[PDB]
Order: sequence, then structure tokens, then C-alpha cells
Amino acid sequence: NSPRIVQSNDLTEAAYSLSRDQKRMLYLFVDQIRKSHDGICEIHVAKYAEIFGLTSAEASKDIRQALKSFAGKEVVFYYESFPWFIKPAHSPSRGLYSVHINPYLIPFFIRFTQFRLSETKEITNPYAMRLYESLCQYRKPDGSGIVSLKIDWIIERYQLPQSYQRMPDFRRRFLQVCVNEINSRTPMRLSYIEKKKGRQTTHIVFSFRDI
DNA sequence: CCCGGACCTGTGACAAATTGCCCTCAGACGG
DNA sequence: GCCGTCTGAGGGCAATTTGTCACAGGTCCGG
Ligand SMILES: [Mg+2]
Ligand SMILES: [Mg+2]
Ligand SMILES: [Mg+2]
Ligand SMILES: [Mg+2]
Repeated sequence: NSPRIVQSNDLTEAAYSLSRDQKRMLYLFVDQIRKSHDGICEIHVAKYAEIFGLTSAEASKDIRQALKSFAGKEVVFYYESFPWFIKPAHSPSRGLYSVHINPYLIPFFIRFTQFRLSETKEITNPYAMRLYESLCQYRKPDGSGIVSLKIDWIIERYQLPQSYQRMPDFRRRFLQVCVNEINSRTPMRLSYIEKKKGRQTTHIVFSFRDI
């Protein structure tokens, strides 16, 4: 009953910094690209508003600001870096935007991760979108999984801001909040435990199930 | 023994950013 | 052919959430 996003693990594990609104758009580009290709995609205001339950007005504000914040953003596959866009976005018709994704990214978009788009569209924090994508990469058909993520690798790939290198801030402003959104906003039920070595906490062990 | 120091934890404050809302007004279209 | 309506491109808001750092309070190490 809703679009099935699929993506290469290389994207699930890439290093980048995107907002919620930018990540939302990114799912549709990947959907458009995959159903086929030169890299030219399109986004309609009225569709976006309906997909994510926004008004037309607030949808228009989100697309425009997301689009101008792509400039200078870069993507790293672990390493090799690429720009997302190679030409500015533009509007041929009122309510329509046309975009030029870097055609060299295609092979990185299409050993894979998959999720239905309704699973993530109510999540607000972009780091919690990242965590839920990384967990889906390990999900079994039946709907459960278990994975150990290294703390430095979380910090390197999700590009956490610098103060989350102090572990008490990492717990309070990233881990607990994102485990709670997932438990409150997705059909997943998530638990975790800390792996320690000496005084330092080194990994987080995630277990999850489906409702 | 106890010190100062280097680690670690959690919490109170405040700053910066983001959220869904609200209001204006001209574009595109059809009847 | 004009206008009424549906859109969406602008401009804003206060309430919450996210990002930063000082200080309280624990351990062990080496002198
Ligand atoms: Mg918004
Ligand atoms: Mg004393
Ligand atoms: Mg006390
Ligand atoms: Mg002390």
C-alpha cells in the first residue's frame, strides 16, 4: 500500500549531513531514478503536500529551502566524495521543480536496504531517520533483527555535531531521543544495551522486533 | 594514608535552530 | 472575457527541540 524505497547499502552507510526535508525529497529521487537515465528528476508541490500531510503553502516553503541548502553538500563512500547536484534547481511551471542529480551517483543508488516509505515519514529528527535506515539493512523477512554499531562509526557516518563526542551528551541528545521516536513513530520496537571496554563505552547493541 | 590530576557520569542553564501555524496576495484555469 | 476559486510563493510568529558548556560528584593513578 505505499512506495517501497530500496537503496544500496553504500548509501545507507555513506557519510553526509542532510535535513529531514532534504532526506524526504531524497527518497522520491531514488524512487524516480530506480523506476527506469541522465539524473534529471522532478518534484510536484501538490503531491509532496499530500504524501507528508502538509498544506500546499508549507510544502512550498519546505521544497524551496531544502533545495537551496543542497549547495556545497557532499557525499563520501568509504574514500570518495561527490556533490549531490551539478546544476541549480529551477521551476519551469508554477508548482513544479526540476532537479539535476549528479549522474555519477546512479551506481551508488542502485547487498541492499529496503523499507516502505510510510515507515519513516512521521519521524522528525534526521539522525533518527539515519538510525532506522541502518537497522532496516539488517532486518529479517519476519521483521526482527540484531546489530552492533560502533560509536565512532556512528559519529563519522551520521556526522553528529562535535559536542556528541562527550558521551553524556551523546546519550541525552541523540541516542535516547532517536530510540524514542522510532518506538513512537514507526512500527518497530527497539531496545539497546551499551558495550563497554574499561571506562569507555565503545559500541551500542541494537535488538528489535516488529509489531 | 591523602593530594592533585585525568578519566568517567549526570544535570541545570542558556543559545541556536526547527517545528507547525498564521496571513497576504498574485498566477492559472475554467465556465 | 471577466471574475471566483483553488494554489502556492512570499512574509512572519511563539513553543519545542537540539547543541554547548559549567559544575557536582564518582574512580584510580602516581607521587
Ligand atoms: Mg517547515
Ligand atoms: Mg580534603
Ligand atoms: Mg548534594
Ligand atoms: Mg572531585
